[PDB]
Amino acid sequence: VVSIGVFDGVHIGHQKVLRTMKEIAFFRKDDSLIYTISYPPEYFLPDFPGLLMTVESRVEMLSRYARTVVLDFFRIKDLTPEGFVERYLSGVSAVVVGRDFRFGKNASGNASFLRKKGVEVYEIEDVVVQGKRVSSSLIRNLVQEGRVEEIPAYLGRYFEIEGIVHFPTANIDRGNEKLVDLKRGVYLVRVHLPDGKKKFGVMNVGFNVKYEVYILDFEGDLYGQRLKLEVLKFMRDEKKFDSIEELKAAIDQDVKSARNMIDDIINSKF
Amino acid sequence: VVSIGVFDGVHIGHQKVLRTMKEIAFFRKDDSLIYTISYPPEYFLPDFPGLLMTVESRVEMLSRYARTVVLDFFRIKDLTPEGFVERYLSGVSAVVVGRDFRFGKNASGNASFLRKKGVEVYEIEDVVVQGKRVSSSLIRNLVQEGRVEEIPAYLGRYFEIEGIVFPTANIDRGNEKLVDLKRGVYLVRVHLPDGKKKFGVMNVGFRRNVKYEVYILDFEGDLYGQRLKLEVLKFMRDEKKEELKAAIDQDVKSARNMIDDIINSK
Repeated sequence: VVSIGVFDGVHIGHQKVLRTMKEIAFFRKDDSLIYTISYPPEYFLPDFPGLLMTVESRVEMLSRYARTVVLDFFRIKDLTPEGFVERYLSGVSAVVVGRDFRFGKNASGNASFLRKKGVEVYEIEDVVVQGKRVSSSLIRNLVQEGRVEEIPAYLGRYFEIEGIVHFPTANIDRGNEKLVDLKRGVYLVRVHLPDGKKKFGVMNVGFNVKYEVYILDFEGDLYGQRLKLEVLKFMRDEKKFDSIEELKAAIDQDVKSARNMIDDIINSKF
Repeated sequence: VVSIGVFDGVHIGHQKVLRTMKEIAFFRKDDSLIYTISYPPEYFLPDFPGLLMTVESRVEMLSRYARTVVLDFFRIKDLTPEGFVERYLSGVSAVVVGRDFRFGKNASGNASFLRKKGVEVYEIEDVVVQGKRVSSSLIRNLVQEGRVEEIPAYLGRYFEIEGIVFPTANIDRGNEKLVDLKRGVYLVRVHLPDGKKKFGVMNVGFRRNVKYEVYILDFEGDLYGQRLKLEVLKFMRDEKKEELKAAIDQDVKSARNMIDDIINSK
């Protein structure tokens, strides 16, 4: 049994597809295989917001479900539908995909084509949350608007900023991939440090976009090391100051606000 | 002189804080006192791995260093820094804590606040092992990854599973939120009552909730409602799929061989 799709973000709609693949595999006493298409066609079209996560990160998540193989979009898009099936689906009796699934030359391949070739296909309906269909597009839009508190309902977890590291803040290099950017401003984040230690931080998003985080209650150099930041809440909009002391006041004020929010989170469990 | 912290696991970094406290006490000609906060703030967050040991077990270990008093997270979380000092640090002239120590509502209290109140604060630097700073978080992650062989370098001893109760002994660790080992099979040293020590093969599996079952080698009068302490020595193999009775004999075989090697290493 095979699942096919981009799966950018591995949101709850994606998880539904993957779980379905696993159930069928179990039912059929068969093995599972995930084909993840590198990029959606929009990635190569005007005004693309960007991926929610790198392909590498996506594959790490998909791999927890089943063996995962990346299909290079730029390549498979030139294959005839027959060519695609001949190269990737021999012996496969069941395919699980989402709605509007397309593949091959001029996107001429679809679920109907796969069925006519002996392959049975389950097209999973999108998950609906608050009257909206869960999609990578919708989540990217939420990121661009800074509505990070609303993301978990669709993504299944908090939106994350991840990269190499490049008051004493830390700049995050997210890599060369085309990724979606947060709305400029100040955010409260949960910092996942290398040791495995977790801290809270104040992250500034400014401008390409630059990601800087001030980690609360932590001291040390993290240069050359990876950091994973869960973006929890939008604190305030970007603000320009015509003075350094005014900036200082602003920072010290953000950290105080952060500590208060953290306290609220802690006391919310009771 | 008072040490303050959570001290979950009493690892080598904690031991450094406590040893320093005792030295300061000696030269100041003071008594020593350890305030151990029941739970860290993270304990209440959904992704908390769990404590390395119960508060009771922790207190028993801390008591080997000095008189130990538990601070109830619930009773101190809403106090102002001023309120905390008034209620817990009356007459205290010195405290020993880790760097970045925080207390009071909104974590507004810190070392600087204490100094302004006339209290001398000795901040203790994190201990570094390999290229990593020792912390309960680091050790908790090793446990989750089943990397039990690497734990002693940070904890100062093997990670332990403690509780009441092929055949096997099912260990009830209590009602506290404790960290769970990576599912699978482990080699453990079993500390039975009466100072007896045996080896065992422990299985960690589900039902959500994690169960701990140990096949104790060379011992038959199973300790029904008795207390057991297991040192987790080695990760043997991952969890697997009626040849269960086959997989077992293979595990025991591996255990016997590992045990023999230890002995041969006089």
